[PDB]
Amino acid sequence: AECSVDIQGNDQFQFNTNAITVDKSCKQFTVNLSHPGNLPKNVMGHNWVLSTAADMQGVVTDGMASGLDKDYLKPDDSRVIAHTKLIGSGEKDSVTFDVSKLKEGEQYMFFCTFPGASALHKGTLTLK
Amino acid sequence: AECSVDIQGNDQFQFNTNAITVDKSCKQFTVNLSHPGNLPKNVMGHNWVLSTAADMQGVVTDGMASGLDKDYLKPDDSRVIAHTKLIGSGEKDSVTFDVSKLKEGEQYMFFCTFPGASALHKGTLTLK
Amino acid sequence: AECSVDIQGNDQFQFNTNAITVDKSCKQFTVNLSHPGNLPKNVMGHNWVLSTAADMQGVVTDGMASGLDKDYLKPDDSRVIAHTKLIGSGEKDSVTFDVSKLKEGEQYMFFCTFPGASALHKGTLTLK
Amino acid sequence: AECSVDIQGNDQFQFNTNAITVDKSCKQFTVNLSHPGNLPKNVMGHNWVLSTAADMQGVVTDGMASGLDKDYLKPDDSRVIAHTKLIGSGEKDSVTFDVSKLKEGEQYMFFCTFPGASALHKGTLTLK
Ligand SMILES: [Cu+2]
Ligand SMILES: [Cu+2]
Ligand SMILES: [Cu+2]
Ligand SMILES: [Cu+2]
Ligand SMILES: [Cu+2]
Ligand SMILES: [Cu+2]
Ligand SMILES: [Cu+2]
Ligand SMILES: [Cu+2]
Repeated sequence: AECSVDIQGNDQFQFNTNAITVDKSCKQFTVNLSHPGNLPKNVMGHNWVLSTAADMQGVVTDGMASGLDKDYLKPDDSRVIAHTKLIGSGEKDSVTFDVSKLKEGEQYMFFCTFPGASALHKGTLTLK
Repeated sequence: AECSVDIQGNDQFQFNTNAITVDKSCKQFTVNLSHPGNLPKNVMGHNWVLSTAADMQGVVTDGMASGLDKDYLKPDDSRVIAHTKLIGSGEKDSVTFDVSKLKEGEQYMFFCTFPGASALHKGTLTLK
Repeated sequence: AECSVDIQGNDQFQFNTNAITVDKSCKQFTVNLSHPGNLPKNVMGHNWVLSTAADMQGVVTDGMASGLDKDYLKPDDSRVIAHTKLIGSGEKDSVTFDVSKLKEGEQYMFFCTFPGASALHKGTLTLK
Repeated sequence: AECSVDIQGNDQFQFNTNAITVDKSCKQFTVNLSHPGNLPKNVMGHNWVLSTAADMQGVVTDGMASGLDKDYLKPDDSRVIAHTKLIGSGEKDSVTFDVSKLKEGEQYMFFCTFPGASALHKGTLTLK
């Protein structure tokens, strides 16, 4: 199977996908995030953050509060299964995590914690 | 004789059968439940749940209140003879139970405890 | 004095308050219920229902027994001073009632009659 | 508010959008569908069909079975809230429908019922 996915954040609080599938024969999974927009990190920051569907809103709430100096992530946040850093115009970043950190049947959400994203700057991640 | 049945729930709150017969020579019996629908488990979850006719309403009622994190079954409900887990679009689960649990000629109902089901989201099971 | 209040029900069995004040100089009082969550009313319904603290338990117990097709309220329940309809995600409802129906020294509770509430899906209303 | 949207179906079983919002003050709403592609209708037809999320699979399935002569829609399908006709390369079709057919608390999908298109040949439509 394939074990990585390419994801674009644009200038309008948007990923170019809202659903990721992780094949369970994969040992590791890799998310390749890039920012094809023109806006700096401070006005249009994007990160890819992975948590349980239950933990999502708590990670985002505390994240937005942490501010830009913390990459919009409450420090030591145990709920974050994996995450890229925050990136702005031009930049890119890749995160790799162990598929054994996941479970079949459990609901996971990927999302961005930069402030201003609607309740739509998110998507599902599924172990199949 | 056969001691298994394949059963499907889809996006219109429907099992694709209303009657199961279990041959008395069976020692175990297996139900293979699948969800060919498009809707995820939290808006159109399906399970397959077995009880006496008398106990059905109470199982369905208490399951309602238990919520999605309990798979819409009240914990430690002794009236549930056997059941699958709750599944959503594209998922599958199988349950196998001992036919010693079922008494000849008695009235057994199978049903789904996810909310929003019609009173007819049910069916009979019987030892033949 | 203000004579209205806005209240939100979310995807986790919760109002965004448990304390309503109705000033005695109000001729009418208005509750604006909105559902910012994402689940339909069949798995995450919210209503705002008002009775005496005395009547609460009986309105709730009978309402869940009345099922989704009755908005989880017993028909012709005289214990209900005022109520919204049951709403799900993306829905809103408003209810306005005469403040006269309220008398000083009486305790009033507002509550939701949907199954699932962790006995904290309630709150006080008092004539100040 | 504007009360129309322009949508293109290409030579790749692909719409050029996945989300449509209909302003609630719109009395009618128009979808202007065009096929800027090269492939003819019987190998790459496109339509725009609207239903509840729940009804979608049945509309797609029953329409598949109905064939090209019927525009890949089962005749007299009451689950179809509105639709264009099937169009091929160089064609265009517009459909105008009553917004009162929509309700604020419902999840609507739009999609194409021509065969071969993936589970991605779809989109959400929401009242706003
Ligand atoms: Cu592989
Ligand atoms: Cu972002
Ligand atoms: Cu046998
Ligand atoms: Cu079901
Ligand atoms: Cu006043
Ligand atoms: Cu509620
Ligand atoms: Cu207008
Ligand atoms: Cu198409």
